[PDB]
Amino acid sequence: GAPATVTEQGEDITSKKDRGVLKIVKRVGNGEETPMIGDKVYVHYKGKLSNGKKFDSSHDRNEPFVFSLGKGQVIKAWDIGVATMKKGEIAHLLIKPEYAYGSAGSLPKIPSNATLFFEIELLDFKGE
Ligand SMILES: COc1cc2cc(c1OC)OCCCOC/C=C/CCOC(=O)[C@@H]1CCCCN1C(=O)[C@H]2C1CCCCC1
Repeated sequence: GAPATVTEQGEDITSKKDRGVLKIVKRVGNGEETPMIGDKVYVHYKGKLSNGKKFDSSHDRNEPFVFSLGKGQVIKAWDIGVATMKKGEIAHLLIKPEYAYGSAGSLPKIPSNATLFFEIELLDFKGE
């Protein structure tokens, strides 16, 4: 599956180089411009546990998912990963618990120490 592919061939985009967030670009975006901290960000995504046991999509709710980058309205991995993307890019992320929900998890949706997979499309970003 996609999660294994990202383990095999994904780029480690962490500062600490701890393989806690791994990325493959699956479709290239446009521009050199990528979002700065505080940017308003628009994505479609689909997510699961790497176990495959719970699943989640923006599509499910009709409309795009919208958040302020680097304001921890998301897990740290998204702040990190999204910030590396271009308008129009789709990428795959594999995330260790430390850049997601940690040893406390987030029951019942997320268990302790969970690895997460996401597919993310970056639709747009506007400045605060
Ligand atoms: C742990 O809680 C949830 C996690 C996730 C989805 C959830 C959660 O219930 C609140 O509900 C469906 C979407 C509600 O949307 C606004 C909330 C974002 C919560 C913060 O979530 C995150 O930061 C990340 C990244 C942005 C998309 C949502 N994501 C999740 O981890 C998903 C999760 C993905 C893996 C399968 C289970 C759901």
